[PDB]
Amino acid sequence: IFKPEELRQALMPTLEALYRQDPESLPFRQPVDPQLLGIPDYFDIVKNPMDLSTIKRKLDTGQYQEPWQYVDDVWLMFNNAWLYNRKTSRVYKFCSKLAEVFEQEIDPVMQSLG
Ligand SMILES: CC(=O)N1CCc2c(c(N3CCCc4cc(-c5cnn(C)c5)c(C(F)F)cc43)nn2[C@H]2CCOC2)C1
Repeated sequence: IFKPEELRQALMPTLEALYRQDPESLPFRQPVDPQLLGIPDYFDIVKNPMDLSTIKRKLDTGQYQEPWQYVDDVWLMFNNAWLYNRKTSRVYKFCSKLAEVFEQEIDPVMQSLG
């Protein structure tokens, strides 16, 4: 059993580490808006959207009961971006950098949470 504030204290720094990447977190800060961006095929390809603002809200509102549920949403965000965007694109390469940072930050936190 993990208490909400235990999860918030342990995991929020790992989310802040992603937000600190600039420009690399910029495409991920808010839900993808396909009409605004001019990419109307987005939801044909990405069935379960996820982004940093949604993860932050979930962490602030106790929606994660175990740390793996948070890890899963971060990875869903990355997998969506590697699925949708081309390998040469900014968003894909920025996703790869966020995945590197997240891997580095989450490991000691998972060890601490036991
Ligand atoms: C995560 C995902 O799959 N998305 C889908 C594709 C996408 C996203 C963004 N978004 C989201 C809005 C904020 C944003 C900001 C930047 C940005 C601003 N300043 N800097 C230095 C970078 C970039 C840029 F990296 F492309 C992209 C995006 N655009 N697109 C393409 C549409 C036109 O072009 C690329 C989201």
